[PDB]
Amino acid sequence: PNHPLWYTLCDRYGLYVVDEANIETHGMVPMNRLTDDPRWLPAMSERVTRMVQRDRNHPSVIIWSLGTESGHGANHDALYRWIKSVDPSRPVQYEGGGADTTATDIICPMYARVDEDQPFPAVPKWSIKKWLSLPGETRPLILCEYAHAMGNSLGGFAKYWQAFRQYPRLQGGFVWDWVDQSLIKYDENGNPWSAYGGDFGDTPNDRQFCM
Amino acid sequence: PNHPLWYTLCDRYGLYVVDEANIETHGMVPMNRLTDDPRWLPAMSERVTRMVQRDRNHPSVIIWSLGTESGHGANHDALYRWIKSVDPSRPVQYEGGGADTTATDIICPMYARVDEDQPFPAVPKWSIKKWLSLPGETRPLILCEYAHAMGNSLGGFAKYWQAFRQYPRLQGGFVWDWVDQSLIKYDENGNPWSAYGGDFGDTPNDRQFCM
Ligand code: NA
Ligand code: NA
Ligand code: NA
Ligand code: NA
Repeated sequence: PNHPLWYTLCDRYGLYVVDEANIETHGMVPMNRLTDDPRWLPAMSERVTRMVQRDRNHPSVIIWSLGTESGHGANHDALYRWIKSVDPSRPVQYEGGGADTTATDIICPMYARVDEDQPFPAVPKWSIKKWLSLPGETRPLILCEYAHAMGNSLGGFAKYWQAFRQYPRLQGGFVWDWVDQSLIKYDENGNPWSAYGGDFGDTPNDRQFCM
Repeated sequence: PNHPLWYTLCDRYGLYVVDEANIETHGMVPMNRLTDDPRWLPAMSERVTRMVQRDRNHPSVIIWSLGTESGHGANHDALYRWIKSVDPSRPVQYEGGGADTTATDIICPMYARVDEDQPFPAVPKWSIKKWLSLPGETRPLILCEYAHAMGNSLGGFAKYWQAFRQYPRLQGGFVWDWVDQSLIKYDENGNPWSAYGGDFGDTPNDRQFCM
């Protein structure tokens, strides 16, 4: 959840907002070790419920998210239903566990490609055009992350937009991401420069991957 | 419906057969002028019902067809239901009126392309990949006619098969068609040659379009 003024500004300027719970457990092995554990349900519930209670009157918020990169666990299913029960006005999405689980109203993959399948075990990223028509599938598809804009990037961006426009149920996506997470450091002359992972002595670090 | 031996040979050699009623009213304006007319329902019904009564014990027949190129009339809907009621063991398909009407269990377009839409008014031919995931659509897609093999042709044939293999609900199609409808004529020396429309003084005619 963002600084509260963010939603007021999106209300007034007009942007659609996905409001997302402060839950990510990417580094767990496997990713759902905590989110499938009922012992972590109370901590998770407060991150979801206290978000909804704060932001539910903002028109700009059109979709709730259960967080990111936390696999798919029983705690997600419980909290998905809680939101559906408490606020039927907004769809609930969540990408973990393969982007099309029982805890999401929207097929919301990250970096699924337009035409090319990436058939990973358990969590495949299907071609977005293919994903829509898998046997029994009827949901809209909106990528929660695509077109990773790291450095000299956005090659192939036009391919996404051609597909978005051609397929009714391909309803867009959210670029990753808006702003480089570089930080200003100063050299011996007091001149500013842009720093990334490791430039503060931080170790282990993931270098430029924050930009 | 074919010569009765055809089905016996398909049973024994092993080919899946679409058995099709002898109904085509292509030259009508509009195409459904007769098939929407209850006056033509008795004549159409006999073409459907007597086919089923004749061929329903052949294992090679896996799908019934209501005919071809006769638009979509109320008579098709009546006869679709008649088959569903009398023989539940076989799907019913019919292409007329846009390939995805209430008179067909299978989306069965003719010459719909792989990636390119042809948005004709009333009866568009969508890209087959796009067609599958149109809002609310759930049926399999099997082209009743595709890859028109006229003369030096079948360009782009590989494109269909890549898509057939990638998409579960794209379950193939029927090439148009098997054999040139050319006829034998003879020159002054008795040498045979291949003839097409117009070569018999037949007029109006559609020339080489029979091959
Ligand atoms: Na779209
Ligand atoms: Na990053
Ligand atoms: Na297929
Ligand atoms: Na022809």
